[PDB]
Amino acid sequence: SNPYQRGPNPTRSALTTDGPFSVATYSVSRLSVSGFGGGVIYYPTGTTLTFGGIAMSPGYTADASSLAWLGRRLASHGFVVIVINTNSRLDFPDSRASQLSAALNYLRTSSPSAVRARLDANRLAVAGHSMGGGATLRISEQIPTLKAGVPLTPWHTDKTFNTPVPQLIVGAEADTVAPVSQNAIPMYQNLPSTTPKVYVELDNATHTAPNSPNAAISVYTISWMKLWVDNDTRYRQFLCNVNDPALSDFRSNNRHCQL
Repeated sequence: SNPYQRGPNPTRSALTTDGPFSVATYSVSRLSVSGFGGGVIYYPTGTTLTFGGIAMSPGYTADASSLAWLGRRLASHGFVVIVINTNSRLDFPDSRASQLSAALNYLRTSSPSAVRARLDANRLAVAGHSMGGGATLRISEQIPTLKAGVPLTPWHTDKTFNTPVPQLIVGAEADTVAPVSQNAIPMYQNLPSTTPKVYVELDNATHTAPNSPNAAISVYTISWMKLWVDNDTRYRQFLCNVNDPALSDFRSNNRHCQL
């Protein structure tokens, strides 16, 4: 009934580890692409199905490896994830959003044949960490056709983003690089009230929480991406009536919890 439904029925523990799909990677060379500095694509193997695309941006001075695990994680649960390298490690959120748009264009038009065989170009989303999360919000403004957006401990001088693209903002309670009361929380509060939006706050986490395998980040990112890129209602259960002990705060306009 749902053509985009992938994988078995999800349980929460199954979302804290790699999914049913085997993952292959492709190394997008820095000089083989214009508009961004290459990166790594993670895509399912041993399957003839098609999956939505995700473009991921690391943060200031960081590179794609800082999100490698995550680029793998979503991939094993049924996605084509391209975690980008930027032209400069000192690029700022708007440049990173431009490079994310470039990476999505590459994924749709110039990716290898094996990647292109697994990609549904009509279902795309974006994720990022810090200045990459701010870029996530900015591109959600620029490309309103995106299915979802997941900014992880986002950072941006601008706190207001007018986007209809559903956003799941992860903030780290103890973050001193991008404090939540200055970034994640104001960004959630300034998102349009019609846009479906979730704010999860990882209890006692610091700014580098998304740079290694994290149970809560994995669960909520997979849930958001499944709910919006795959229209997969089976994951609504993890995003509604939440009592997660790893979280120090959960906010939502609860527009995703309805039928």
